[PDB]
Amino acid sequence: EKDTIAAEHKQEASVLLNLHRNKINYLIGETMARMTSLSIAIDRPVDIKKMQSILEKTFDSEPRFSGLYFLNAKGDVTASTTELKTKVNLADRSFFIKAKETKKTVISDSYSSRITGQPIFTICVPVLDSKRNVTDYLVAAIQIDYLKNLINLLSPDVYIEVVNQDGKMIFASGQASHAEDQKPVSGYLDDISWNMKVYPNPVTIE
Amino acid sequence: AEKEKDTIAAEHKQEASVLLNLHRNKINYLIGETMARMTSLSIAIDRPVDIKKMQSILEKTFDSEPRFSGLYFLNAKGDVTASTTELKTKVNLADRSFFIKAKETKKTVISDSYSSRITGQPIFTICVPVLDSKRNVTDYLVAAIQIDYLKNLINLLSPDVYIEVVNQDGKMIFASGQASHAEDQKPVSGYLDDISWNMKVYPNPVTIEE
Repeated sequence: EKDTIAAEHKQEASVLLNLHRNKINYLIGETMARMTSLSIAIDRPVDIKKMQSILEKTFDSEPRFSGLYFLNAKGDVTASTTELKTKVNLADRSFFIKAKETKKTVISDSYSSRITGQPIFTICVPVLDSKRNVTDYLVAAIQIDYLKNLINLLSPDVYIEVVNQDGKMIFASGQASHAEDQKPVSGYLDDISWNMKVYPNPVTIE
Repeated sequence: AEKEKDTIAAEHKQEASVLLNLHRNKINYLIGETMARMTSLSIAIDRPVDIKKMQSILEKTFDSEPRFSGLYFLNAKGDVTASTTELKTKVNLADRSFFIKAKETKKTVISDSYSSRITGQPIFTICVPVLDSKRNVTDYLVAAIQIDYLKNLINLLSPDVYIEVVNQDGKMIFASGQASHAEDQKPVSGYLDDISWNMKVYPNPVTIEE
């Protein structure tokens, strides 16, 4: 019968899945690339005043970001796009610990910014000296809400879910009613363990 | 019946759409990330630029990135002052359309493809003007990408499909696969994001099996 319109509704969902993952994968990889390039280009030893201006310039007009920060070896925030009320320290963060040990870039899961209270995930790049000692950290915090609006903006009338590897809702876009009786086409992102589920839309009057 | 040729054909077409999206994204990513890298460099450098430091930055950026033909820094005149490629002569690029537009627009430029003056290979470039305080263009970052790197990426993923990339003038940028696989097919087509190349993915025909 109209299994025909269903199968097509399904491949549309698949097409959407790849579009949206590609977008977010792109956003994450691009940010990583920006940070990596900053680390390479800035005169060493890092001058804090210069870093401060660079983060401001980079942060400027990129709703992508919750904030951009720079940390010292101890994990104190020493440069920041958000005016900081008190001293802030992120050495307790999972991504900080991992970044310190691996001396490699780290992407975090969603949490609530100590600095803004908003939900975010971060990209954290260790800055190394000549002897490959980790001395500082670039920290790029992305607003989860930006990703949500990004997806919503393109697929407002499909229901999509983003869930981490443990079932925690990262976010959803669109009306859940659309998912009734639908199995989702789904897949994980590249650099972060978030699973995206796109529900095909129902077969309607035709 | 004959209606099941239609059925298979439709799947072939769909697969063509799938490849169009997959392959465009790979190129869009390359271009976008390169723009982002170049822009971050332009912001992070301390004026007045030390050309030896710049040379070092470009080498480190270039290292292990088959994507790149080369990376270059230009003075305000278009002279190449730093180069990942061993230059045998002075090189000036001020005559390039991308240079002229970068200078005039004071914004990032993604060029059409052409034959590199430096390596003789097909390339296209990402050019980012470096501004001073009064927003005067003082220098240029230039990232030259190998067309053939893009062609070989695609051909290696989709060896059995014929795919064309073409500019607005109708110039073939590159093709991949055997043109014969396209006989009696309209391609599925679409543009890249940052440069107006159009990619055409041809559906494979319905074989005997069936």
